[PDB]
Amino acid sequence: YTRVVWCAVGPEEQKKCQQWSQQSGQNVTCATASTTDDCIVLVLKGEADALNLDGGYIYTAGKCGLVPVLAENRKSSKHSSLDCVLRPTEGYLAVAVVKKANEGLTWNSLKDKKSCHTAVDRTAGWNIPMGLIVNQTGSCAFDEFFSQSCAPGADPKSRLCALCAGDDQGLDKCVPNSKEKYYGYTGAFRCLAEDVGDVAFVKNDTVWENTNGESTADWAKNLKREDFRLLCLDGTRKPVTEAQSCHLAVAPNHAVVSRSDRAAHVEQVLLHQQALFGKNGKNCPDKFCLFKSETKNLLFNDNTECLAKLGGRPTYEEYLGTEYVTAIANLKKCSLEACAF
Ligand SMILES: *[C@@H]1O[C@H](CO)[C@@H](O[C@@H]2O[C@H](CO)[C@@H](O[C@H]3O[C@H](CO)[C@@H](O[C@@H]4O[C@H](CO)[C@@H](O)[C@H](O)[C@@H]4O)[C@H](O)[C@@H]3O)[C@H](O)[C@H]2NC(C)=O)[C@H](O)[C@H]1NC(C)=O
Ligand SMILES: *[C@H]1O[C@H](CO)[C@@H](O[C@@H]2O[C@H](CO)[C@@H](O[C@@H]3O[C@H](CO)[C@@H](O)[C@H](O)[C@@H]3O)[C@H](O)[C@H]2NC(C)=O)[C@H](O)[C@H]1NC(C)=O
Ligand SMILES: *[C@@H]1O[C@H](CO)[C@@H](O)[C@H](O)[C@H]1NC(C)=O
Ligand SMILES: OC1[C@@H](O)OC[C@H](O)[C@H]1O
Ligand SMILES: [Fe+3]
Ligand SMILES: [Zn+2]
Ligand SMILES: [Zn+2]
Repeated sequence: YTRVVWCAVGPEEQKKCQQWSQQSGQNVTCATASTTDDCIVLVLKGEADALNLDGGYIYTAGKCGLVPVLAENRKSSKHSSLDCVLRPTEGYLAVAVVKKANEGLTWNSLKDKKSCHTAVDRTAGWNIPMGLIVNQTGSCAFDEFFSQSCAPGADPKSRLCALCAGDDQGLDKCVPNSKEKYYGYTGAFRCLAEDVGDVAFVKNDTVWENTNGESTADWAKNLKREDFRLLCLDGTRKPVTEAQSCHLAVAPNHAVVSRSDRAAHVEQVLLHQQALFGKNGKNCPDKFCLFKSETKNLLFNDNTECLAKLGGRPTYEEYLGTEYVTAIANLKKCSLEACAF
């Protein structure tokens, strides 16, 4: 009962979880699902306790009663005096990236180019970029804006899945979990890295993390930031250092969600867990680090300083904010009081 059940999405996270489970003398245990949605279901049922989510899935979750608990927080130059765990969360920039070498490509010349998405329903990989394209286009036929794409979660037999590749054998094509080569921030960015697609929808941290020898993965080894460009809304191309003035929007940090009749207990065990395998714990670098997955953002993003406390005891709408909630609303009608299960 001081014991928490985590929901691991996919085989790779199942493995980083069972590892965490050992180091905890099992104050943590794992449930496994092949997709984030099933993970949400397991939690509803009470068969699992929590998982960390991109704001896109939180929205879904909140309709079915789960609640924000703790948020991922990364390093800041403002809000420095404050400890991490109490520090306000800053959010992240949803950017759109292209290869510099690919001149002329602009936000205005994207109809029919090739896209790389983190997955369906996520914030920077989907709901932000598609909400805009649907919204400037007057259409809902957004499945027809990109001749070809990789968008984990969409129907395999569709064009949206044409650009994806499955694990080592080209099995599990387009599944919305890391087993897919082009799944999530890094997959999506590799997708452009290797010139599979013309554009990629990821967060800003992603470009910086896999370039100029930061990633050490063989596909990111020789990647050099200057070879990339951000596409702005005013149809302009700025270096990746201008993220602040050339972003599509800022997004709510991913966060741990749970059931309300559970929140308090997930929180308590977690801060303790965080104190031990977190950024400066009795056992991170020696025995086990909760935020190290090796450039693969397994369970938590790899750039998490710590899981922060919230503040006003958010209800997800507030946690996600009225801007974002609407962006998601006008978009899902193209498919409002709800759940989704
Ligand atoms: C886009 O997203 C990127 C990725 O998150 C942001 O870039 C990072 O910004 C941080 C603060 O804004 C930089 O962080 C600090 O803390 C570290 C150490 O505590 C400092 O130094 C390290 O020094 C060694 C030796 O040179 C190197 O290994 C490291 O690369 C680092 O330089 C650093 O001085 C700073 O005080 C962080 O370094 C930086 N990360 C990278 C890879 O550049 C970026 O701000 C964000 N942009 C926007 C507009 O939001
Ligand atoms: C494209 O679809 C709609 C069309 O407008 C966009 O939503 C609009 O977003 C703005 C800002 O969220 C809303 O304005 C707000 O009004 C409220 C009162 O309702 C006020 O409290 C706020 O201060 C703010 O000014 C506007 O009402 C809203 N309209 C609708 C119908 O949602 C949507 O965001 C667009 N999608 C994207 C991705 O840009
Ligand atoms: C297991 O939980 C109890 C309660 O906090 C605690 O005594 C102990 O530190 C935990 N063990 C580990 C390895 O976290
Ligand atoms: O709910 C909100 C919040 O908590 O932060 C500022 C926002 O703009 C908003 O919509
Ligand atoms: Fe995200
Ligand atoms: Zn802005
Ligand atoms: Zn409130």
